[PDB]
Amino acid sequence: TETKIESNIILIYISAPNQDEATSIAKTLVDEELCACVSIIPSVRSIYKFKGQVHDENEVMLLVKTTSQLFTTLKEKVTEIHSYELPEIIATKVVYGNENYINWVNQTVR
Amino acid sequence: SNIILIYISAPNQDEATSIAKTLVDEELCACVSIIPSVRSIYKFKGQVHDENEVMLLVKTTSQLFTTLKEKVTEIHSYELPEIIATKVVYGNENYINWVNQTVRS
Amino acid sequence: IESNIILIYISAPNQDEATSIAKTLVDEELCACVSIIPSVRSIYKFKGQVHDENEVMLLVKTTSQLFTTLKEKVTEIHSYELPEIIATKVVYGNENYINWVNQTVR
Ligand SMILES: [Cl-]
Ligand SMILES: [Cl-]
Ligand SMILES: [Cl-]
Repeated sequence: TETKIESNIILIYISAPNQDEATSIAKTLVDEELCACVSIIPSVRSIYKFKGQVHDENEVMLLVKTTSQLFTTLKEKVTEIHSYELPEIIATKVVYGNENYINWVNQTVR
Repeated sequence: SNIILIYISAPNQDEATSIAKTLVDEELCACVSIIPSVRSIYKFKGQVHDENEVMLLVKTTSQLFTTLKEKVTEIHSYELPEIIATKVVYGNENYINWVNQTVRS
Repeated sequence: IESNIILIYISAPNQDEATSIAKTLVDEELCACVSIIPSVRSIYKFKGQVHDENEVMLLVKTTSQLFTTLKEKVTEIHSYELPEIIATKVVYGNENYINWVNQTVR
């Protein structure tokens, strides 16, 4: 059985400097119903150039599941509370999903 | 590119591995990357939870999404599993050809 | 309206090669940043048998315009004969960060 509804689901990558902040950010977004769930990937290394030098720092990655309709409200909350001056908040589109899960995300969020 | 990347969550390493090997063996995907030690945060009956999970990243073709979804729903211990796919917009040609030659049609 | 930023998954056999690949791409300005996930298991079929090997995953952030050049660099330096270089679309992001990626790449 083919899914018979469209997907309005997005998957947002948000980075954080440590597990403590990743978790407090994820619990806030869930509690305030700005997302349905978050998966936190530990122990990630971040490589980037700053003032001409290559850096290698540790980070934690959040994968946040929500609806396209909530992106802007979620983005504003994250930028309000994030310890970084310029955090990484980037959405990808869920093109296919199991129909029951698409419905669950839509019923769970605001 | 007709390639998709599917995120599937599992409650432990044993089930993550048996799911991944079934999908690979039955040619419903070309490969799976298993990320260990992931934390799942979600609200249940009004309370916020923080539980362990293991994440599968499955690489396959858009044409196989539905067949793979049905197989996963058949064998997954969860009543409502998470089977969500994103589109691969670009890839190296040799890899795209390999995925297409590996999977069932 | 959707953004021009992509996120590229690239697999590598160990942490040393993941890191040298990422530093080369960052230093040569083919990407703005890379996130490296350690300790991944790779499951695949080869000659009829299912294998389970260690791998390391790079998530590379860059612009759609750079995909082909970045791809050619990765295929030049990667130890695998057939690496995995697959892009997904960033449909939107925080504006300051989308601007930063676009200003950081060459
Ligand atoms: Cl900062
Ligand atoms: Cl359940
Ligand atoms: Cl090879």
